[PDB]
Amino acid sequence: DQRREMILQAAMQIALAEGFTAMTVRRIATEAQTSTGQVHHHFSSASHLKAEAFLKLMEQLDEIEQTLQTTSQFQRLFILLGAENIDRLQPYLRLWNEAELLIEQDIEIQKAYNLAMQSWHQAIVQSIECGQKEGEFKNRSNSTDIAWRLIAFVCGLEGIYKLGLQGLAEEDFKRHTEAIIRLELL
Amino acid sequence: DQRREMILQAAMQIALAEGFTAMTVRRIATEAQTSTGQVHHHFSSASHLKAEAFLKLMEQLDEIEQTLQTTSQFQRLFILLGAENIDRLQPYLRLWNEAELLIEQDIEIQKAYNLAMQSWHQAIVQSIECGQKEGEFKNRSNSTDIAWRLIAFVCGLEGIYKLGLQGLAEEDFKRHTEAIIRLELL
Repeated sequence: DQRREMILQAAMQIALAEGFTAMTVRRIATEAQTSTGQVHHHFSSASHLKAEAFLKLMEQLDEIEQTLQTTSQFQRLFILLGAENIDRLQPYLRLWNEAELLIEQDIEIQKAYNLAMQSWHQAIVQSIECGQKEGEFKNRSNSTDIAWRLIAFVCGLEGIYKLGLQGLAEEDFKRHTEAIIRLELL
Repeated sequence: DQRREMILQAAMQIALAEGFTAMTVRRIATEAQTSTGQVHHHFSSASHLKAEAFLKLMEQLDEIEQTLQTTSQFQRLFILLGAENIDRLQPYLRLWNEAELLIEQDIEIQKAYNLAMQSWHQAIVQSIECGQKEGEFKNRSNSTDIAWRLIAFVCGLEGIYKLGLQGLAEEDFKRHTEAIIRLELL
């Protein structure tokens, strides 16, 4: 019960600091000070454990993001869309990018990555609908459409940065994200 | 001279129909009815040949796209951004997506893919600047910024479709692309 949770917490620590490849059952058992037998008893597979820890860390990232103070949903959206660059979150963002590569070769991470994407979309929907209900955002298009378009934009922009194109500055990410938020909602 | 061009044309045929893995020097020599020795004489490496053929096919896609009749840059942008779904272009688009995966393991395709991305960006810039000069598009932001944002959007939207998320319809691609074009330029 709580002992299962402490195994999960050990796995999350390794995930943040060292990534998925380091999260062997042997490693996690040593870090949790338990037996590999009890790790296997509590988790259906090593990949199940990796996916469970990943989802837990993403909810933790959600919690952390919710402690930064905001007075507008405009500010909230910048944080949710990753345009704020909080050094506290960089290991969580490194893990997210790591998980993105594993969805093609790990069935449990594939499902967990999509669950986190759906949660991200819902957090952005809630922010848009709160901003609209509070009179700050306009009602041009429906909130589900805008949320997917915002996610598509920031994911696509990061993808273009990964290419190493000439004459394209990663530093412009915030400026571009602000422009799209403004066009869609202000 | 022309014989080098005929080898290139044979490589392009295989590329369109069967992809990069089929483009061995042996295969291309057979299809061009030449010797492997003359293929190696004209091209520094098999990967050089693959990249050269890929770039040639992308210019061919540009040419094909320019034969569809338009009366507005709004229409032109939909074609350039892939929102029109022309069945003639589906093998070219399959090759583009194929090349995207090879940039991490083939040095020549890596460079050629970025060259094609820069050409795509310039084609979109030219379309925006023509539409602005013709009075059809507004001048909210500069054309280089808008072009990168448009490319980021459509690449990001296709990336999200690849995930197989629930409650997200690939059929909405045109509708979303139109909305972003309208917000940025109309």
